[PDB]
Amino acid sequence: FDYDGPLMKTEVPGPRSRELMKQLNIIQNAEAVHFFCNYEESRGNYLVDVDGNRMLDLYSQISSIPIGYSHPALVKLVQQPQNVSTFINRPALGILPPENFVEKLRESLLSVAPKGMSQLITMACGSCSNENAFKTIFMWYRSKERGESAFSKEELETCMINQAPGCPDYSILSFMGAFHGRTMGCLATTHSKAIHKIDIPSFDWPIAPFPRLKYPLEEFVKENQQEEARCLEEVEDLIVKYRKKKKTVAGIIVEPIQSEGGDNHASDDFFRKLRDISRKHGCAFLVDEVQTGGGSTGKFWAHEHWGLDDPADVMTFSKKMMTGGFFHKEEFRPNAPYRIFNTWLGDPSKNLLLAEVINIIKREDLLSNAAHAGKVLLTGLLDLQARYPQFISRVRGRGTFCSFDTPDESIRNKLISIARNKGVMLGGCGDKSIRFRPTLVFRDHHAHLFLNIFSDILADF
Amino acid sequence: FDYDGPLMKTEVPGPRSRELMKQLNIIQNAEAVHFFCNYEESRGNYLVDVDGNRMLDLYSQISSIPIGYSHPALVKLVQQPQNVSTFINRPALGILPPENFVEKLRESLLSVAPKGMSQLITMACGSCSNENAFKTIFMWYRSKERGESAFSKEELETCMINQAPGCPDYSILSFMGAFHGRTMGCLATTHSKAIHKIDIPSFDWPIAPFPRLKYPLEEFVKENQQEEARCLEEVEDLIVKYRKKKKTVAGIIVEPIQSEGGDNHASDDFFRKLRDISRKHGCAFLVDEVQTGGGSTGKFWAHEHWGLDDPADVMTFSKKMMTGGFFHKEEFRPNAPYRIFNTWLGDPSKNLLLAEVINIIKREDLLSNAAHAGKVLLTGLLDLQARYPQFISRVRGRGTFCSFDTPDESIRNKLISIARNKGVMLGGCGDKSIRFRPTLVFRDHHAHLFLNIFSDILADFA
Ligand SMILES: Cc1ncc(COP(=O)(O)O)c(C/N=C2\CC(C(=O)O)=C[C@H]2C(=O)O)c1O
Ligand code: FES
Repeated sequence: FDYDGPLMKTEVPGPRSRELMKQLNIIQNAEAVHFFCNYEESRGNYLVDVDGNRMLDLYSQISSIPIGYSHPALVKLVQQPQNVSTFINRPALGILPPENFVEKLRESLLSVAPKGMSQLITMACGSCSNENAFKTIFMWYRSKERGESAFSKEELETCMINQAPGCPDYSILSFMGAFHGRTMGCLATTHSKAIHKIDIPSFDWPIAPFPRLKYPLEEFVKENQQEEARCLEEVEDLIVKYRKKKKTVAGIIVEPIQSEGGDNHASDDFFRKLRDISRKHGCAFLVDEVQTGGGSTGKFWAHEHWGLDDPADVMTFSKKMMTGGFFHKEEFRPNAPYRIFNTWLGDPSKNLLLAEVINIIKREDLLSNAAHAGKVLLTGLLDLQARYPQFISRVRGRGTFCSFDTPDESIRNKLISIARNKGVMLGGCGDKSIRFRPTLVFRDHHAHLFLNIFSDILADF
Repeated sequence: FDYDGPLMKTEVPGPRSRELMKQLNIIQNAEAVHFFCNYEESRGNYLVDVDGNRMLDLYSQISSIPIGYSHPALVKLVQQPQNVSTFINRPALGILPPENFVEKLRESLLSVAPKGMSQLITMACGSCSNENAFKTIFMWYRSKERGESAFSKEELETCMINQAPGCPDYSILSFMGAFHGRTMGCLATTHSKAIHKIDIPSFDWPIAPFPRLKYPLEEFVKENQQEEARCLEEVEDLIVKYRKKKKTVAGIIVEPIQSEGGDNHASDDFFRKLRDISRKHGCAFLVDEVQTGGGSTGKFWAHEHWGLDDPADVMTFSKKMMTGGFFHKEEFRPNAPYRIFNTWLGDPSKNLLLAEVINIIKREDLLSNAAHAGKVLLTGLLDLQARYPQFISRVRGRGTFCSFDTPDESIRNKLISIARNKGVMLGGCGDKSIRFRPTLVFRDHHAHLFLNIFSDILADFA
């Protein structure tokens, strides 16, 4: 189930990784590779590289490994002769689903449906989840504006040549700092880093400011309240402005916590008010839980913290859920087939794994565990913040979804590199932030393992 | 390895499928579902449904199953205890690849690299393959324009808010009848059916006509070279037209054989001439082999029939290749990391399957078989086109990648329902066409078996 603690043999990346990285660099730009891994020996919270180093993984493959490496319940799943077909016979799910398709969804995604969302469509990643959510919303908004009336074949002629009115000028509203994926629709709503965006054609869609909170939160209540109201007002202005530009906002997309943009949090009150604005202006409210979903904030979906019976119209997911997809309200159900469609629509082998994952999360009480291990981790980070204010500021988090800021990008990268050499895998976000994305089997004792290591690092820094 | 004939028991969809379909229709529009399947009992070319029916599968999951259902070598893979980790520990490939990642690529995709393309990036589907091919092309074009100089301050600031100059107004040129995927970039180059495009915002990019060939090819040689020539002229006119409208064509995307648009073919000469038009105007030439790739035309990539040493700059693939991705020339390699990137970049579990799949295609010479069994197929249809000219016209194909047209939509659908009830599954492209997408273990006698069944269907048709 897990190892005792990290065990380091070489610097990271070590010689075998550098050689493998050299080989990979022949066929593609491999500059992003951190090191090469031995997934066969990785277990629980621990990632093992090809040089025999064993690191406590607080990054979890960009927050996509739900219950650790080589989990024995998932090993057993694959060993079962009845499951071999799921792995070698991949169906075109939208036309030829396998027999157990509904029953496996009942054991997995449907058992954690968000409140008010009866509909579910599966997708293979977070980008095509969000893209097909955009299209679902565009179709819903046009269906609002046309009744009753069928497809005018002026629309049917124009749409084949990328022309109005068949191809409308609707917009999706998004937030500075957002990250929603990399295909060209998602990218327009992404506003994280210049390197993600530069040289790519885009859409003229409204971009709103995301609240920047001041820490400690308990000393800045009035100012954080004012900041959020400012952002809410600008959101509303943009909807009216782009309505007058004939670029009508059909939906609003937001992350419950902005990840790649620098772990930007906002109050539950902000999101409830934003959901209200979306309803008021007839915009679909699209909540992207690709990164916050799967339980690390202490609830299965992070938007559950908002306390709403009607939290959103559409909610997209991926990563920890193994498969992508989106839940939505019944009124967004497409009237006709083949409008939301592609070859694979996910992968039933991922659903097979996800049903066992969800069963482990529920039986091992891992939502409550994440709330607890996260409080322990955050308490420790606040302690380190008080002891090393020249290095650590803006400690923040919900559940294990935690982060802090360092002085600059150069310092962030040195600390990550040292921590890796001391047996801890960390990830970055934003300009200068260090983020924590532990798997759901991260325990309070793993928090202490990290904090002790980081204490000695900051002492010697 | 295979059954030796269809085995029917009910109409299709049978009772259990209709029940499963009603259940599924509760949580999503299920109007597209044909029937539910028992893949555990499916074998080779035969798809078994939940009502016990066994049909000859000439659609192969929209042309995505490479070597038939439940192949014993793929079965033998999943049962190796060394491979368990591969299925349950999915990495973020761009940052933390597994130890065997490069070698498994050598065993698989790299051993079928097209001519002139040393670079490879993997992706999970055909849509993000083409999307990232587009972005690779846009980055390369801007790199030409800016030379070896850094991003400007104004570019870095305006790209964050969707504005020029950071976000250029480049275009990708595509063809009518093209299908390149459903995400919003892909969709703007797709021109297949109106039901794919309506109510979705798009890009003002150039759309060129694809040549509509008259058949028999024997009889219309000069009409067809004239048709192909004027299409080539409109392509060139659009590039010139969009450069002045400050929407410079950075690349051209085309399928070697259009699929979803109605199985539109064109001569090898046409693609060679289009290849040179692209180069001549400094456009990247992007060849979409998502559907044609994998060997069904008798060569692993369809474009291999063109006989070029420089067939393309970028080539995307998916479906039969299990994983997606794209090959490209070295000069298209991104200068900096994190520009072409996402969490998974495919899936090592698919690479593990593809390596065994590619070994079997070579060891058992399935490319020859596809050219051969495709000939028997196409020969048979031509005979049935002669004996029934009121139903079947324009019998075309390359390898097993064949199609034909019917008078109208209703006869198309009726023939498919009849044929499926008689034990053979066919797909349909366009408004009134019937296509053949057999797996690569489809053989001589599977041709004949379909031919004999469709024969009797033909003799009893109203
Ligand atoms: C809220 C959210 N929405 C959509 C997506 C898109 O999913 P896919 O990656 O499956 O297409 C993601 C994925 N997250 C990252 C991808 C990435 C990169 O540089 O591409 C850096 C990661 C990061 O979180 O910083 C995401 O977190
Ligand atoms: S776009 Fe989601 S897997 Fe290709």
